[PDB]
Amino acid sequence: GGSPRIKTRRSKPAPDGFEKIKPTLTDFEIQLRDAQKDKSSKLAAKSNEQLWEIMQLHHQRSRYIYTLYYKRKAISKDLYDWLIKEKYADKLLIAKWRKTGYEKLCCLRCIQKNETNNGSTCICRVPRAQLEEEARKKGTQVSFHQCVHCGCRGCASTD
Ligand SMILES: [Zn+2]
Ligand SMILES: [Zn+2]
Ligand SMILES: [Zn+2]
Repeated sequence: GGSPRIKTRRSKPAPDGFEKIKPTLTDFEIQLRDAQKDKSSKLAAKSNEQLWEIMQLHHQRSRYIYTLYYKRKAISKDLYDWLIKEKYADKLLIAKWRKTGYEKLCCLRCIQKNETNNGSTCICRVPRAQLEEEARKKGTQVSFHQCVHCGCRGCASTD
């Protein structure tokens, strides 16, 4: 080779407990590397689907840490918190699922709306009955299925 190849950012060290889940997290880099490599090499057909597999991998990460910290109980809040702060799982996403009314949720920035200045939500969060009303209100038609943000087929819990 000739030059080294390592560039990561860390703040606090992880407790020995991290060794129990050290190789499983490394496997995600090989899967993310396939979609991450397509963005720089070979990028003509099938592109949005490649990124959906990357943001979708985040769900398996929270389920892996959630399955061992909330069910297996084989880890301590310090390691579980060190992972949430060093890019491992997502507390805001696991919190939205624990809340009430979040049965059809796919991501964190793909199902949120505001009522103060502007609205930043995704169409997949809105069911078809709500989307159909918009067409009748503007004298037009409508027909959504999946959103471009991730690989979701329209998720709506209200309807
Ligand atoms: Zn989504
Ligand atoms: Zn969406
Ligand atoms: Zn969705």
